[PDB]
Amino acid sequence: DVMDVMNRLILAMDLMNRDDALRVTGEVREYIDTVKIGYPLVLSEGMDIIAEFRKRFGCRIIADFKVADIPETNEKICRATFKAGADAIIVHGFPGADSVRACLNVAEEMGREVFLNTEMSHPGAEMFIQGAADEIARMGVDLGVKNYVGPSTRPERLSRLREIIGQDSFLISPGVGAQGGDPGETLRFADAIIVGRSIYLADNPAAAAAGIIESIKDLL
Amino acid sequence: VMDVMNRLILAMDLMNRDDALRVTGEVREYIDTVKIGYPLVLSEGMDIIAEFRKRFGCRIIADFKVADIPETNEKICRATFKAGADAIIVHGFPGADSVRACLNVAEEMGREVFLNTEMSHPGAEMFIQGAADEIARMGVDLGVKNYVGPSTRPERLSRLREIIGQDSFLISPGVGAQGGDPGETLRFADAIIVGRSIYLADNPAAAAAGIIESIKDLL
Ligand SMILES: O=c1cnn([C@@H]2O[C@H](COP(=O)(O)O)[C@@H](O)[C@H]2O)c(=O)[nH]1
Ligand SMILES: O=c1cnn([C@@H]2O[C@H](COP(=O)(O)O)[C@@H](O)[C@H]2O)c(=O)[nH]1
Repeated sequence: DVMDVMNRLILAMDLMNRDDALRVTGEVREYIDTVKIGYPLVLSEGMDIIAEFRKRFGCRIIADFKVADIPETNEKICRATFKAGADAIIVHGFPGADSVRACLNVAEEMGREVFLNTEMSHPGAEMFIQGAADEIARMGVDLGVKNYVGPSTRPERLSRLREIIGQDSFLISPGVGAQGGDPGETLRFADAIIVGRSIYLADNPAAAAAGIIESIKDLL
Repeated sequence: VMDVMNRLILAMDLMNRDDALRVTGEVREYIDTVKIGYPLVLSEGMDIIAEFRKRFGCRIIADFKVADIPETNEKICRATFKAGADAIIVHGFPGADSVRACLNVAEEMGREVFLNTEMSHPGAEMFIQGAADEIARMGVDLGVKNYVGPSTRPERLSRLREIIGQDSFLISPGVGAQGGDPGETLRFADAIIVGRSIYLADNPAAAAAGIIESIKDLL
């Protein structure tokens, strides 16, 4: 019983202008039904943008807020985020189990999902995150987390994450395209890929999305 | 370093504009520095920063625990400074590139970065504590001048002060509701952050005045 992402492709909509964000999302709407919205767009245009996306596209919204505070603050962040209409929120595991549990509680209260970020995809992740990543994944399993995020840029690490969480858990993966990750290789392990700049900075975002999907058509 | 009145920073985590403004107004004679985080910002919008600047003579620290990849961190910092925040708080666990991205924007934009080195809640023991000394040392190497460390662990706060040196600026949450003591915390931190002990009080002004009275010899 997991999220069903059209074409295994999640748009990372990190444009910071409302008109551009709506236009570009509109251009690729035939290809997706899931949009990841983060702080670049929300802090520039307000949390009301989430409801607007739902009104215009009916798409699922994952709030990529990298939640990383103490439990009582995490609870408030999740509540405000779900009140705005997000279907799911992404939370860091590095701050520990109590901080993750706070998010799980609010998600269960409001009919939403928590995604646990286990290993980030950028070079700096090697310094502290990578050494904790397997343990963070096991912590997710212990807590009953069913949704995870891991790195397209390190398919061996993404594979290990998939091993830890099992085939039943849901796994999404950013770092495809601009950061160097490959769509098809990433989908060997992840249920869905997250793609931002490769699509939203493209001269023709629709063609960019279509091209990515063409490259993975055998993977559905 | 920023000159924090009474060594006391209000953590304004009420989620309703009217309540947040009322409480902040009530304690304005005691503070000139307010920490605004996502509970309030996600409820009322980034224009809440503008509103606080208009209503109060307060510096604004945006406690956004910035914790993304460098390119996204840059965007978050730009949006936050554009809205009028004096400073932003960032995490170090995502690594040096992620911190450097924030520092670069702050330098370009004439604002400040605070690095959170060790959080004050129990879960911090699992992963954060073991990385904290290195995160602090990384901050020093990167040129970070402003830091956050935990009131709830005096021994850890003392070690973090040692690492960053006496010239760095250190603020510390976990005072009051989380169990930290104002006076003991100020042995090491330049200023204490206080939220619920003030903002949930029947009389927030009396609560702030009481905390200040308890540390008067340190002012
Ligand atoms: O470990 C990571 C790496 N990137 N991202 C996010 O995924 C998107 C990647 O976008 P991109 O395709 O433009 O690189 C951005 O929103 C970035 O913050 C994560 O959530 N986790
Ligand atoms: O390690 C920590 C612990 N708490 N906080 C923040 O400081 C405030 C503590 O508020 P309190 O006095 O109500 O506990 C809240 O905004 C919390 O998110 C931090 O930034 N870092």
